[PDB]
Amino acid sequence: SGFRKMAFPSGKVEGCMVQVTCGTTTLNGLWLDDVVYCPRHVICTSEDMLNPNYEDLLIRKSNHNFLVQAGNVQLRVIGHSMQNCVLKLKVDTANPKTPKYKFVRIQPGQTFSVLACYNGSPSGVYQCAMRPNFTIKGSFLNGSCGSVGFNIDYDCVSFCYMHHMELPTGVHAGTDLEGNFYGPFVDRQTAQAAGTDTTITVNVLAWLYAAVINGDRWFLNRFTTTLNDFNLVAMKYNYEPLTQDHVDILGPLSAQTGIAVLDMCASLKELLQNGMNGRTILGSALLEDEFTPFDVVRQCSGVTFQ
Amino acid sequence: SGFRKMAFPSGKVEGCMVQVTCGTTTLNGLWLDDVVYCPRHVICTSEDMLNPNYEDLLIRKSNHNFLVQAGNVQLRVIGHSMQNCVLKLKVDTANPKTPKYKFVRIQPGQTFSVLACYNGSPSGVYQCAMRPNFTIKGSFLNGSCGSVGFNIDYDCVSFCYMHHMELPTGVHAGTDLEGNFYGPFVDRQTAQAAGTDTTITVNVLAWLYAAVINGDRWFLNRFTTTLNDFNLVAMKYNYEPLTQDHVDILGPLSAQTGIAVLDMCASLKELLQNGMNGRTILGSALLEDEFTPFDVVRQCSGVTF
Ligand SMILES: CC[C@H]1CN(c2cncc3ccccc23)C(=O)[C@@]12CN(S(=O)(=O)CC1(C#N)CC1)Cc1ccc(Cl)cc12
Ligand SMILES: CC[C@H]1CN(c2cncc3ccccc23)C(=O)[C@@]12CN(S(=O)(=O)CC1(C#N)CC1)Cc1ccc(Cl)cc12
Ligand SMILES: [Cl-]
Repeated sequence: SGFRKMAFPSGKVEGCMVQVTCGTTTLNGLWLDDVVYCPRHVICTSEDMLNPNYEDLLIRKSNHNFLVQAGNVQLRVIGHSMQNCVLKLKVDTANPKTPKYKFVRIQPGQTFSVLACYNGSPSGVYQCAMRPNFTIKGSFLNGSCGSVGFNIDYDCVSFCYMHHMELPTGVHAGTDLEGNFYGPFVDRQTAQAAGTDTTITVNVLAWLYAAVINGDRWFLNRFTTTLNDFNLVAMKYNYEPLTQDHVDILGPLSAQTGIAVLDMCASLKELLQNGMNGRTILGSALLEDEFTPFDVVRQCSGVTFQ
Repeated sequence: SGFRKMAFPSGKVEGCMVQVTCGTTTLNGLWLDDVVYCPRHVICTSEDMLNPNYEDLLIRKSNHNFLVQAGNVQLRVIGHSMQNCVLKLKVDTANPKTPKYKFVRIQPGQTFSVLACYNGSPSGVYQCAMRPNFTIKGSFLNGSCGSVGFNIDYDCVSFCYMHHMELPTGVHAGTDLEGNFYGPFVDRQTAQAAGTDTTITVNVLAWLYAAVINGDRWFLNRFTTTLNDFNLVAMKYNYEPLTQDHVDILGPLSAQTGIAVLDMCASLKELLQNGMNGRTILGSALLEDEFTPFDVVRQCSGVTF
């Protein structure tokens, strides 16, 4: 029993974190095999960030201008290249701790673990979600760029995020491991702001199913709804539209609890209208949206507390 | 910016988890040097759990009755002993991944990371606190016994909890690594319940400081209070009494924000008496009490391991 915001064990990723230095800038890098991946903005000054010409800044750099430190060992850079917004530094040593891995680009609503790092040293691990506005609500200080997000379904690490920037509202932006930003963001200090964010409806429904599995049903009601009427109501509370894909994805949680997806949608419509009236759901007074259907199945018992 | 429930990196602990089997029971063990630590209830059957005589059950066991598996390797047990509610299995191989470590017993209000494990394989990591009633609000299913809680200081892992049991209210109970239970619990299938819990006041104050550091200031006010008047309010809302030690501990946060501890106590008093009025603090509609003053300082400073 119980339900917590649970991150994947970070050991496989800790063994890949290194420090990358270029001039007076130091940030984190991810060392997989003989390549170190890091944000290309490591080659910029503060002044460069207004209108950086990355190709022009990079052509003036040699391999020996990049210092890579893994623990207390200095790695030798033997090649460099830029791929989108990521710098790839070829090193003379393959990481002996390289786990089995993949690079995966995720969609809004998907969750992942973040291993926050400073100076190539891991400091903490936490769970987060890619928001519908393509930002993440992380916890990152200056020096955390290059920290990565990942999932570890089975013994394979799927890297999905590399940290690049903090927006004026205190939320965060970054790229996949091929250097493509999530969202319309750029690694340039422009007028960039997070777009209006919305609640991840499919995740709130998954978390309501988690509460039922854990033994709570106070929020259920005798009503159902059509998908269209549910969406008309949801959008009035800044909730994302629920699609037929989301209904299909909720199928196994619907079967384990005996509550049809549209029946759970009617419960969510009522909670949006009434609030909780002094009650909590899984120890929260707000409707939680950073647990996916997959996360609930991963954590919860396969047996409902009826 | 940002404030999350953050756990310590779990790698040093992952390298210590093993599976321990005795008969038809399988649970997790902690392998440090040549000893594997696990709950002594691994030697019990379902019927034995009803009223176990652990010394009598243990004397009938040989070393070869314990199967220890580390990854895909079978470790050979060469000795066994009991220390309080923990079984110590001496093995023929020292763990090559043993980190620098200590066994520490924590006090209520202190937080730690839990590495949830099943069949000797780590599944997830989360943060929690030792409640004033000595239970933890964990997330554990059957097979999680032997999972451990810990903190890290530089390169040293301080192991503080080993999981043993789930109570009827869905909360959890366990021991330190010397096998002493936190709370008035016993390792037997008998009627046991979590006592009435209280809110960890010093931790709520620490989290209010974290909200100020992050830009949430709406709850601040011009008022102050005495420690005695604050405690008269706190007792009425099932909050733990705030001591001069707690005030001293909040000093490094009181100086970094310019808000005196008793000034923040006056904000907490008004929050208790009036509520949040539709507002949230760090994305929460409840007053969060599972961040210690040290956790706030560490997350707002970037301490590494
Ligand atoms: C090039 C250095 C990075 C570092 N950084 C940060 C990353 N994570 C956490 C941080 C927390 C504190 C301060 C910096 C943080 C960034 O946002 C920087 C620096 N900033 S900044 O200082 O204006 C950012 C900010 C605002 N608004 C003050 C928060 C411009 C910029 C523009 C594009 C990109 Cl891709 C990165 C960056
Ligand atoms: C001997 C097996 C352990 C396993 N366990 C569990 C540990 N964590 C999470 C679990 C979640 C699901 C079921 C078991 C859980 C326990 O609480 C057991 C089994 N239980 S029980 O099944 O009656 C407990 C319960 C209640 N109330 C139904 C939850 C008796 C008992 C008594 C003393 C001790 Cl030290 C341990 C235990
Ligand atoms: Cl995805």
